Amino acid sequence: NRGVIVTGGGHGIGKQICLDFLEAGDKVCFIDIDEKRSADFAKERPNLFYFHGDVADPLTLKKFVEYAMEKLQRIDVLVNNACRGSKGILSSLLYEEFDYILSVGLKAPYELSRLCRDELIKNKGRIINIASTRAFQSEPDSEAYASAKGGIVALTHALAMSLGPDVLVNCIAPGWINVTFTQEDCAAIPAGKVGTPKDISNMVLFLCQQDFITGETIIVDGGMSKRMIYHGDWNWFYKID
Amino acid sequence: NRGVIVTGGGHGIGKQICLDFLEAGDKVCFIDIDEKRSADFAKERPNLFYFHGDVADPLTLKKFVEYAMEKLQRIDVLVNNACRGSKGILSSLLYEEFDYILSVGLKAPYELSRLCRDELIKNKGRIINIASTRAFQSEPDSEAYASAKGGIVALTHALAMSLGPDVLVNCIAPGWINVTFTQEDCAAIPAGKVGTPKDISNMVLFLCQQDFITGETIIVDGGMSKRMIYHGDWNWFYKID
Amino acid sequence: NRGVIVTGGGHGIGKQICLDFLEAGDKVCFIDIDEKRSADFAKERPNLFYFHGDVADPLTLKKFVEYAMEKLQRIDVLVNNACRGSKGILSSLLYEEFDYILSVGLKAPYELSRLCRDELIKNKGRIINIASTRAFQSEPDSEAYASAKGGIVALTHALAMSLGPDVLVNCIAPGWINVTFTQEDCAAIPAGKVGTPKDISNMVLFLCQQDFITGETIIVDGGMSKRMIYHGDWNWFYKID
Amino acid sequence: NRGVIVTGGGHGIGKQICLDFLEAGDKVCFIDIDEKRSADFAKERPNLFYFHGDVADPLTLKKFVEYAMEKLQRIDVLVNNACRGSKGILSSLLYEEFDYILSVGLKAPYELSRLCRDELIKNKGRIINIASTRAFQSEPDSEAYASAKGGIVALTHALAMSLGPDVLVNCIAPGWINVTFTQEDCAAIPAGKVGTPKDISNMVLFLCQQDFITGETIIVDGGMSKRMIYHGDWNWFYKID
Ligand SMILES: NC(=O)c1ccc[n+]([C@@H]2O[C@H](COP(=O)([O-])OP(=O)(O)OC[C@H]3O[C@@H](n4cnc5c(N)ncnc54)[C@H](O)[C@@H]3O)[C@@H](O)[C@H]2O)c1
Ligand SMILES: NC(=O)c1ccc[n+]([C@@H]2O[C@H](COP(=O)([O-])OP(=O)(O)OC[C@H]3O[C@@H](n4cnc5c(N)ncnc54)[C@H](O)[C@@H]3O)[C@@H](O)[C@H]2O)c1
Ligand SMILES: NC(=O)c1ccc[n+]([C@@H]2O[C@H](COP(=O)([O-])OP(=O)(O)OC[C@H]3O[C@@H](n4cnc5c(N)ncnc54)[C@H](O)[C@@H]3O)[C@@H](O)[C@H]2O)c1
Ligand SMILES: NC(=O)c1ccc[n+]([C@@H]2O[C@H](COP(=O)([O-])OP(=O)(O)OC[C@H]3O[C@@H](n4cnc5c(N)ncnc54)[C@H](O)[C@@H]3O)[C@@H](O)[C@H]2O)c1
Ligand code: NA
Ligand code: NA
Ligand code: NA
Ligand code: NA
Repeated sequence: NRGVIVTGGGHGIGKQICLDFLEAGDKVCFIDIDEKRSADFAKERPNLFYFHGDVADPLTLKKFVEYAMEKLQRIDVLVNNACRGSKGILSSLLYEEFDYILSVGLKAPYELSRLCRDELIKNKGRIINIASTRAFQSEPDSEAYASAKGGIVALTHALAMSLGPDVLVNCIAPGWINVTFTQEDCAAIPAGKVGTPKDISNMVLFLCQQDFITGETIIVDGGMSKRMIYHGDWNWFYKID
Repeated sequence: NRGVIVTGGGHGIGKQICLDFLEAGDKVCFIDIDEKRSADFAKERPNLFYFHGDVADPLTLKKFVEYAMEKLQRIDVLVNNACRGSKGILSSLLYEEFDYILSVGLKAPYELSRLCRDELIKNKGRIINIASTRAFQSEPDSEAYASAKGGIVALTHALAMSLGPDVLVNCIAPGWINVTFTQEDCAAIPAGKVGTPKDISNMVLFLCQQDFITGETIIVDGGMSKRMIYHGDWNWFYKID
Repeated sequence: NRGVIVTGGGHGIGKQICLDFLEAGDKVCFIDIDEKRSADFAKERPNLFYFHGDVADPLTLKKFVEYAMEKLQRIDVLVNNACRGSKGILSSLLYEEFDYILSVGLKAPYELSRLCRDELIKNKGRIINIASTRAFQSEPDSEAYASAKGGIVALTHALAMSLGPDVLVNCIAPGWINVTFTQEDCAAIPAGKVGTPKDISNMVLFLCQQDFITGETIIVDGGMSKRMIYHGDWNWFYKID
Repeated sequence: NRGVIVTGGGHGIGKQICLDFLEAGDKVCFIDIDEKRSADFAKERPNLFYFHGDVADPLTLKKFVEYAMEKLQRIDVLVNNACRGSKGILSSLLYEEFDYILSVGLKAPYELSRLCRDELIKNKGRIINIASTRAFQSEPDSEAYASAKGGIVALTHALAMSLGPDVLVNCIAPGWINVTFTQEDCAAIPAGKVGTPKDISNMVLFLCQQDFITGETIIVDGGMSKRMIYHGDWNWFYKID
């Protein structure tokens, strides 16, 4: 049926997204840097193809898409999911390392969209970007991650406006998703549980099926970002170390 | 097997929401001010119950919930959908009429949530509020509608933080939904079509089934609000009369 | 040389706003429900006029504007500041009391803007609404306050789009402003202090002097709403009781 | 008094910011790629120092800050203003060119903040980032610009959270600022005029003086982004070419 490409499909959120599309009857090709885990994931699942590589490398991206077109023969959906968090200004994270985070989290989604532009337009496809609530609020020392995620939230509406009406483009901003808890861990989140990869993949598949939502970023974080918190009020306390 | 209550269920978005829950196998009780249309809607649909009334009147809201509990015996989902458009400051909309808009669009959602509080908590239920993209951008002379819609967007995260983790509460902000077009009408929307009630009801039922989204407002407007528009650029033109 | 009207001008933020305009050389007329405090405030300040009344009552609003036009002879600036905190769904806040909060925080700003419409247009004036960060995030049991504040944020862009280019209309959303602290109280706020009325009045007078900002809401909360908080991380802890 | 560094200070917004700080009695060092214009700007203004260079180059950034410390002897304010727009996915903008835009608009602000971190903390300074309303809405073919601007909006709250309470960090998102008009050009903007560099520099200096605003992005666009626009309504028309 559909040809689907996923970045970072070897584990966590990306893995569950791959499974969901497989279950929906589609063929899936994913890129990931973790060779062993990804190869196991693809083993004995004929409709799941793995490409070993780093999305930070533009040359690797083109080879990936070429490989995907060979295995899928069509691209209907691009899921931009790859990313690894890091530190920031308090750690004095170096320029080159800040850059690498942008390469993985921001340049890759653009370049993949660019490589797949004509195919997605022809197939009237979908692009789904995975961001984070870190695009909107910050903990200290999160500069690189925030920059990449802020960037991808904006890239989402840019792509939506460039590629509409043929391609619809949306973004999901997850909160705490368990990809590996005390009663405080769970109670502190308004929805009262820690998120799961399925919470994200459900929204991915749903968004891909709609045709009147584009350019939007949807927050899936159990309500954490909506919780107003002041020290000493409603169960929350700041502790000076 | 859910008991579902919907406001403004006699037509348009509310009507489609009612049908979707019915199709899902739930029982639905809806209130609406348009009696003839609403009675026809309910006729020969045993699991669909109609209550005639104006949600602006608090007494009617209490009687409505009492009726619903009698017909449904349980309330699992509350959908706040009822609202009517209005004018504003340029029409010099009277105080009492501004108030009326607030009664329908803001007070009712709160009062219904309050009346159903214990029932929803007990049943681990859901609340879905229908707002509008008019909460975030305005045309001239829209003060009443904007105030009610802005209010309901905030009421959503307020209710979410009060009732979590037992009840999850979300909001959908529709753009242009045809509840009744030129080539320009459709082309001007990035998604390239005018919206339909099904676009909204799909999101309503999806949100009710999730358990890691709460307090959020999701924009469903074909990308219209994400489109940057300046006169003379990219096909848009301002015309002085 | 401006005629300025302020609601809730007898204390706290409103009071400081009044003083700032007086210092700027303007004449100020303010309404407030606290008579003794407000009379003292006005005493022996010839350019400061006090009108006793509850902004919840539409008749009082009209009489208030009439008084102001008699004392000021012209209205250049309207500052909607009056509001009182409340409870919500967990306290089962009654319908009539929820309504009252809306009367003070949402209906009054609209009605005052409506009463002053022609005067403000003629004078190329300004409207400044005081909201709260509670428009965007919630603590439990805050439904009434959230609804009014969310409403006023939207009312702001509605009024801006109706009255532009003649009248510019903006909103300030304060965080914690001391209108009356532990080491933790101050350290928990990223800016490292509790806010003061002057922090708000500075922005009020600044916004009135600009001519390229309209419809916006500016957050003045020492960065509190931008702080991502998860239990156990970066000095924050959730405590179950 | 204060030591101020500005990127892109040779023309437009950056130039006006430099002038404003000079007028305030501070010493200003600015980097710019346009040598002739920048040298003229600095000519015979003893407190204004020009450094020729491209902010895209990390080595140039370090030399710039070293030069600035030599001329100013202290850094109290960092204004991240440099940026040049480009195209995007419809032009199939190449990876390397997308990257360059990120280097100028996103990497530079981070690296400069990083280089000046200790100095700004010691001096309890300020960082002001210049973004754009393009961070929040898009015209077609704007991917690179959107990505950089979205990134810098998020970088702003990240820096604010990392460096508070010692350094406050804010962002201004300009709309149409004339740095070089028909009656439609002006009437189409709700505030009824095109923006000027002074509209931005006023906000820069104001923000630098506040101490209870941090992590915030302020929109200065004459209300354009708040205007709801649908084809055929309220003077706006989409034309299919
Ligand atoms: N997990 C969370 O709490 C959370 C929160 C917010 C956002 N996110 C976002 O979710 C997405 C997936 O993250 P996750 O939580 O599943 O992380 P994860 O580590 O569990 O999985 C990410 C996958 O991507 C792969 N990967 C990383 N860098 C790569 C590269 N350069 N080239 C190719 N493959 C690479 C990894 O091998 C891994 O399999 C990311 O974009 C992340 O920013 C996650
Ligand atoms: N249609 C759109 O383009 C659009 C856009 C944004 C938001 N919305 C929102 O969608 C919701 C549904 O509106 P719609 O577009 O379907 O309108 P609609 O006219 O098609 O239906 C609204 C229904 O509510 C009923 N109703 C109105 N006022 C009532 C009251 N006071 N008490 C009881 N019933 C009442 C009407 O009789 C009608 O059956 C509203 O909340 C509206 O604000 C719609
Ligand atoms: N103080 C904060 O931390 C904070 C935070 C967010 C928003 N705000 C907003 O700031 C504004 C001012 O509040 P404040 O903090 O200065 O409170 P405050 O108690 O210090 O002063 C409010 C003033 O308004 C008057 N008032 C209240 N209700 C009135 C009514 N119905 N009619 C006429 N006058 C009335 C009171 O007598 C008082 O003088 C309010 O709109 C409030 O919502 C304050
Ligand atoms: N002008 C607008 O309508 C508008 C709208 C939104 C955002 N902005 C933002 O305002 C800021 C300033 O833009 P402007 O409108 O003044 O543009 P401008 O072209 O008038 O001036 C930008 C200055 O930066 C310099 N510059 C560009 N690239 C550089 C580099 N790589 N290294 C060193 N110097 C460099 C240029 O020589 C120029 O003097 C930018 O960040 C831009 O994104 C402007
Ligand atoms: Na396989
Ligand atoms: Na029936
Ligand atoms: Na007096
Ligand atoms: Na000089």
